Amino acid sequence: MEELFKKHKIVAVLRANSVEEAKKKALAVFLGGVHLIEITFTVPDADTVIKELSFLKEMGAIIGAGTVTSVEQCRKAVESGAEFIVSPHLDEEISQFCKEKGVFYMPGVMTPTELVKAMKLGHTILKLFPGEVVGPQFVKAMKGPFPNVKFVPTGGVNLDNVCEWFKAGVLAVGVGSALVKGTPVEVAEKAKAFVEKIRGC
Amino acid sequence: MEELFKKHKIVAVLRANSVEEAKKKALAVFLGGVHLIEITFTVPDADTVIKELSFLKEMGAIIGAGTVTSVEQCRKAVESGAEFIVSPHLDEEISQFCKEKGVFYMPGVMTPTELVKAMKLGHTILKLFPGEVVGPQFVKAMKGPFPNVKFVPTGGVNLDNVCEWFKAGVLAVGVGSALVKGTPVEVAEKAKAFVEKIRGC
Amino acid sequence: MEELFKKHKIVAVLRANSVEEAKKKALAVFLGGVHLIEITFTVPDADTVIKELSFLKEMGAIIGAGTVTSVEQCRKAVESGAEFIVSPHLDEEISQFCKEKGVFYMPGVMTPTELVKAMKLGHTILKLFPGEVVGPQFVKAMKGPFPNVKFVPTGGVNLDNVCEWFKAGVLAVGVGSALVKGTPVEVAEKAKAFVEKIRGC
Amino acid sequence: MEELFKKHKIVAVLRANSVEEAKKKALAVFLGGVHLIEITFTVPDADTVIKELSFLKEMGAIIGAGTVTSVEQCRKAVESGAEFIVSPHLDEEISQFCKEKGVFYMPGVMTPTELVKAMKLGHTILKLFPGEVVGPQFVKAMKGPFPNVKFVPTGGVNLDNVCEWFKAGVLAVGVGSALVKGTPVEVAEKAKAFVEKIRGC
Repeated sequence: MEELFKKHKIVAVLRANSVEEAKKKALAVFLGGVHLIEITFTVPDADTVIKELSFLKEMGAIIGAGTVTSVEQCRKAVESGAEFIVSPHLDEEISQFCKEKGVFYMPGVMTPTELVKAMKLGHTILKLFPGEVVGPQFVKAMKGPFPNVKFVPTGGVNLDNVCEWFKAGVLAVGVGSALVKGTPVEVAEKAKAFVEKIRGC
Repeated sequence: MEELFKKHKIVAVLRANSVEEAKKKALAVFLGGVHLIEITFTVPDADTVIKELSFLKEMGAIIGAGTVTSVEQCRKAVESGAEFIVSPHLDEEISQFCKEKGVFYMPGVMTPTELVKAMKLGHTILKLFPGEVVGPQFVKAMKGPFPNVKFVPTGGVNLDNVCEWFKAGVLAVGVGSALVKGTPVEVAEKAKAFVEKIRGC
Repeated sequence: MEELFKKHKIVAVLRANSVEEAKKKALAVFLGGVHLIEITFTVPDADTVIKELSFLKEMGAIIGAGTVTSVEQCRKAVESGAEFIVSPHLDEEISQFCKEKGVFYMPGVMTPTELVKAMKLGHTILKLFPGEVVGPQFVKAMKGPFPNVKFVPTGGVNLDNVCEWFKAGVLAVGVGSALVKGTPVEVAEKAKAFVEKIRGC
Repeated sequence: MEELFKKHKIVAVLRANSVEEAKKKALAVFLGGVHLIEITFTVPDADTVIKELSFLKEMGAIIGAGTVTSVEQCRKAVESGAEFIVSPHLDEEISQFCKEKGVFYMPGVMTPTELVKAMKLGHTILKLFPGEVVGPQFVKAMKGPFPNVKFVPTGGVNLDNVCEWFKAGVLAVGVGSALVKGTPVEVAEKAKAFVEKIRGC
């Protein structure tokens, strides 16, 4: 919550077509050292997944919602104990709800107009969605006008350019394809590799 | 109309400085196998071109307007028999008019905020304008959050990356520079080459 | 003011952490041939810098504000004699104020929706912020639908791609990193090199 | 003023045929590290140049008159804010005026008789005009009889013999040809080179 991102520096975008696979991959990413977990609403019955994955919170894993394009999804997420509200949106009706309920909300911005709209809405952290399209040059160029804004470029991140994002000055990263593809053992091994690589640079 | 795009898979962006050249290039692209035709309003007297090019509709060619940045252009297009309303806009006043009149309207979106605004407005198909700037990675990255959205990346498409767009999962493509540059014989030959290349992959 | 850009073809983005360094770098860029100067509000006491740098106006140097994300910054800039109001914004409340006070205002746009919104607001010149992310292909692709729009791609410009922007058809360029980094002698030498390179192509 | 010479160790003899060129070369020499500036009255409207170049005083540049062969030029210089009165003269009517008004006055002496006349007039600092004709041997030979006299040999100084003057024991140097010839960028570069060379030895 503007402090755990600087420590863990990793957010997991788990996208599964089944509930059991989603749980087995959340366990896999956690055992790899990925403490922060984000549950995409594209997973069938994401609210059920979040509610029944509450056992992982005690061991030091922070789980939250993802891709919240409606206020009903936001309410189902907050009522399920989710500690993040992540959307590709810049919804004014969801940010206000999150501020009223005191839950963390990071919006997805791709243009300076969206950036300044979110800044005026009260948010400092932002989601750089997409990440590969804008590239590492976006954060470097935007550091000037708004040095206080911290970016989490989820999407299009792998072992090749994971260190470039942190060199450019991003607070944390979000991996959804490289981290959450393959068998649970492979997923855990790749999460451990990502954590070690980020700790190296 | 959400069905012919899956079949023809090609939309022609005809940009001519004269009416006669526009007609001669529309005939050229049709004879190359390009059934779907889109008339840009930048052409002088585009409404006249659309009205007088009605003979091509009988032989199996679907013609429509392009670059409709005003509601007066939309009304002139629909009154001229145009079956498409294509804009780089995300105009709320034009989408509502098209829904009221029951004509197809595909908006141009470049950011996730525009994408979700168009989705909430009622549109599933979208125009990826520009295409070369975003690149083939945009559709691949965006397939996750919104799998139902189908993209038509008009702009910056040639024989080199025409198959990459379809591999990434785009419904159709829009070519305006490679297809509609040169003599009418060359234009027809390039349209045939594009059709054959797309049929190959 | 839609005429001096075609002549000077260079705008200097001066970003300094101190007032004296800002003045010493504005003098350096001017002596390099950079007549147009833009003062970023990120510099501490930018209004004081603009007010006390009025001696440079007599010798043929046009100075203006930059990164104006509020109307109070706009009023402080216009009251300080600044001849430009430059923002990464597309603020409707700042454009109207500039039109009322008759001062030049160039907004920053990155998407076609922002482009058409600014065009409908009454602006023809635009700031292509960021520049390196969009690349030289953006202006070439966008020349079609809106040939009347003139672009000033500030950001991500160096000696390697300075001629490519002008070949693509941009009215002027804005350099803030290559031009305004180093000692004042080095800054003046690099400004002279930029001016000579642009005059060459 | 008998203290800043020991620190800056450089005086700039700016000789320009136009006011704007004089200002552009004063800025160039300042940006090269030449804090002390001397304006020759041979420049057309030298009083106007001195009066309108008052903005440079705030940033740490000390400007003064030069070649003051009349008391009217002295009064125009002091009324214009000039902090030096430099003449090839040994005028008794100008030294008395400078003493009465409390402004610094360094006379130009070439012979021991002129040296002792100036010493009896009350001046310790002296201008060794010309410098190349007398050579570095003059100061070395004259150090004996009058060790308290400090010399500023303006004229005939370049990078070849700049260190020889300081080795011989001169307080400061005055460069008018090597420093103030060429483009403003070249002038600033040569001023920086002179400053670095003097700091080296």
